[PDB]
Amino acid sequence: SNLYIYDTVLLLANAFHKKLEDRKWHSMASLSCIRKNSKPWQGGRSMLE
Amino acid sequence: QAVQEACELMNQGILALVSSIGCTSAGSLQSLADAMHIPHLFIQRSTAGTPRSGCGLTRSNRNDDYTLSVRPPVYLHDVILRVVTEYAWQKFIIFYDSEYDIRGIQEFLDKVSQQGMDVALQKVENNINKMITTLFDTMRIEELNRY
Amino acid sequence: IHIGAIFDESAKKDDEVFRTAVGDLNQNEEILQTEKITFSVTFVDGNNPFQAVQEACELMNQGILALVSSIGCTSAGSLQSLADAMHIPHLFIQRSTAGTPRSGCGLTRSNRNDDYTLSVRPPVYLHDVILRVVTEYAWQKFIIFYDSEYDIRGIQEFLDKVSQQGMDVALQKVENNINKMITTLFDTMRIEELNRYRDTLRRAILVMNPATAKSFITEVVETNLVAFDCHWIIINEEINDVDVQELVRRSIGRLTIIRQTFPVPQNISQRCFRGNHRISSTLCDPKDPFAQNMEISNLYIYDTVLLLANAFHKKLEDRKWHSMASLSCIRKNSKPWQGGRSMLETIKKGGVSGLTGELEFGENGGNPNVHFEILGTNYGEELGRGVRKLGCWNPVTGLNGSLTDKKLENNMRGVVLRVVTVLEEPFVMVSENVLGKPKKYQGFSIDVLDALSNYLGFNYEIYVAPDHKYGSPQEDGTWNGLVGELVFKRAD
Repeated sequence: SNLYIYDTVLLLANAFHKKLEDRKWHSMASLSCIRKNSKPWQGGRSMLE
Repeated sequence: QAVQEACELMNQGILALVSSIGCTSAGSLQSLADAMHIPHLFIQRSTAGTPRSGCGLTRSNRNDDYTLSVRPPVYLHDVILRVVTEYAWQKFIIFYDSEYDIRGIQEFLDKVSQQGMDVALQKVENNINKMITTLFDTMRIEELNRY
Repeated sequence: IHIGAIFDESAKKDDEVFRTAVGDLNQNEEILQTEKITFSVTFVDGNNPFQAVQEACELMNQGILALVSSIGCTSAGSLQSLADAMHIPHLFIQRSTAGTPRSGCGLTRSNRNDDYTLSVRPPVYLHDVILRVVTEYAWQKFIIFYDSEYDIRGIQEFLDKVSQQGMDVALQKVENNINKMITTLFDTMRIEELNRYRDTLRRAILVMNPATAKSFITEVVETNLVAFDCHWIIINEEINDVDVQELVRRSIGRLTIIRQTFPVPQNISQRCFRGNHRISSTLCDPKDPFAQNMEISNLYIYDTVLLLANAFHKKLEDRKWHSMASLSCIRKNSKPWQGGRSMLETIKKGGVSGLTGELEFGENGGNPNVHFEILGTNYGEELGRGVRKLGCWNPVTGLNGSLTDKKLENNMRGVVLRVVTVLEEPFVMVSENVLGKPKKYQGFSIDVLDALSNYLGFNYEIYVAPDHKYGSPQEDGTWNGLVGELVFKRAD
């Protein structure tokens, strides 16, 4: 698990670098639960992809 | 609580969510990500180092899975099948610890079924001394030699 | 009074029966006379734990005395870990795909706190039924078939104890498309492997939902994998008499079926009433067309609403009654309500005779009153596809009855047989007489007759033939002596 953790952080760092290189960069989103703020977000599916 | 902490991390604001957690919470965090659409990088763990079986939980089939499974899917069933076939076995027993999630053996057993072997399965009780020494009072000599 | 209820969008029968139970209790003449039981309309995807928790939290915001759900294990465990924080009681009606056998959810829920979810259905005991059946049949080798929806962690302890018996097993998955599966296996198995498989199927156990059992048996028949040279077992909790009869219709060879049973009043007319309560006949009369099509979740739902109403009434009798609380979730101000813990205690230490019998909870909140019923085919010239009950199983004593009594024998015990005899030394001699009739006999034939009677238990009365001959008949075709007394069936 330590190895998969390390590679997860390395992958997230590479994905953020790729998003910068793609000029896709955006500020961090925020959301809340069991409240009328909970809504779908296409930027989340874009970040997933 | 795990879902509450994920919701609090989303309240702090995050690009993506990571976890290294048991399936019991991982499925709830997945069902959260199904609504919040935040990526959920999931690492599975197991108790006492028992072998790892994919969660296989009753998560929804209607919605896209925002989970990314960092650890790879199970291949152990075909590794066992390959070893058992190259050794050309015909009778065997599976012993597992008290924590192993046996459900991952299903496809192995399905492929041994096509070979027609004789199979057995048994939990190892951690009081192995009592478990085995009770056989002196609860097994015939025939049964103990079959064991 | 407000009861929280959550149902899967596809299990609407659960809601319709919940509303029927609520109606029966609102129309009860004595229970909670001052109150109306009410609910908020709710349906969810049972595989959405977070939505299920959000709807349960909206129910606790609008206010409820307890939460009822029929939902998937991941959602049930999420409502459970919600209740761990809210202390509102939860009752979980476990359901599974098409009725696949009910293994426990097996979630690792934290041991650090009391459990605020009650399991109305009993702990896992199926495995010891299978073990005790194999212990009756002494199967040195057999094969197990289980559907793609089952969770083998139940039968785990059956396989463990079979291993402690040192017996051999085989196992196979049954997929959601049995025709594609079996035809692929036929197309991929070698002829020797196919012989190994068709021989191995001669001793087998089926652990699957009834519709999948029917489909697998049908495909096995149409593919002609085996003949009537096989003997098979089925085990489940949910198997109605109609599915039992259809499995006897479709099965080939001898079949065994294992099913749940309830310690309900044996007299059918008494099953619809409980004290002064009257249950809707559609839900309690075993001859009602709908009652014969109830899913057992309907029974546990109705019993849950009856249990909750009786726990509320007990709380009123104890004068512990308190107003309905309102709460909120996933907020740093969130806190439990101790009145919810008191309600959980009053339900767990409460109980009713429901449609499923005497309902109560053990230390871990599991129903202790587990019971099962075991059936088998009884073929014969008189019946064809005959059926009988072989016994009952319980964890206190194991199997009650037997699987290996073969069949009902014409045991001659208590019959009296008139014996005609002829005297000849040492075969038969008379030894006492009273009032003109022979009273006692001796001789080797008397030893033979005692050697029979001392096991078959029949009594005999012996009389002497009229002219002692073993002779030829009269020219008219009549018979005499020792023969004629039998030809006309005068003696037995």
